[PDB]
Amino acid sequence: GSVIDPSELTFVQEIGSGLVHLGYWLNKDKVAIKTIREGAMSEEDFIEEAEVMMKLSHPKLVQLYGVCLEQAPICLVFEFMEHGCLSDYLRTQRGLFAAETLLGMCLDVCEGMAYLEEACVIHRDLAARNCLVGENQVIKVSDFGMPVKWASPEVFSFSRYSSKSDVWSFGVLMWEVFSEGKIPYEVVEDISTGFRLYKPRLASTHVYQIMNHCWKERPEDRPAFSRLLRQLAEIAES
Ligand SMILES: CCC(O)(CC)c1ccc2cc(-c3[nH]nc4cc(C(F)F)sc34)[nH]c2c1
Repeated sequence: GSVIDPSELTFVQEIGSGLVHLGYWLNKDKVAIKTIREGAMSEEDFIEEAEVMMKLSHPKLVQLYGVCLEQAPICLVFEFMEHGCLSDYLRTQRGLFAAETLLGMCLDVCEGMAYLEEACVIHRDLAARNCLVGENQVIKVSDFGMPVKWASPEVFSFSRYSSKSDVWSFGVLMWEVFSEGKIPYEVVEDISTGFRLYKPRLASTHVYQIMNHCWKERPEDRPAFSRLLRQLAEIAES
């Protein structure tokens, strides 16, 4: 449920393009209001996505205040994340990141993903653009209630979605983080021969090794998010 009346929302500024607006709920809480795009996706699927997210509680997954149903265009009322999407934040702050901070960002995403994996929730669109940056550079996974660059071989050829296909996307997300927001890469068939993604300068041999483990051809050969989490934590300690 969590239905919010339109009169309770104050629209301040468009911050993303459906559209994302910086706003206020009850003239108190700073919120990110996501208004539906009239063309893409139905009103019903947009609300169902929010209903799924409101029942998934983890410190590394974005939270919602509620939904605005009354009039078109309908909107989702999210908590406001101070530094916006991860993809943009990595590019704007490029050259100012230490390798330890970039690994910490990957650990944050992996934590949220391990929770979703255990809850049997498949993201389907895991990328740096679908992750948010809050205070103290904390990363939260967004749009988890629902390309080829982030798609695994079984996804771009047979549409076989699983937590192991999300693991492949996480490997590409890891590349985006360590390359500081670089755009990855008929991208399918290029990956079929053996073309991965070049090793980023800030990523160590041990970090790139984990990325390759996410990029195994067979989904059963890729490690689960629960295993990846402890593998990433081992590198940070040593
Ligand atoms: C980069 C900082 C800023 O330019 C400040 C206005 C910015 C830009 C875009 C966003 C998007 C958010 C945001 N917070 N929470 C959500 C949820 C979103 C999704 F679920 F629609 S986008 C978003 N904060 C921002 C902050």
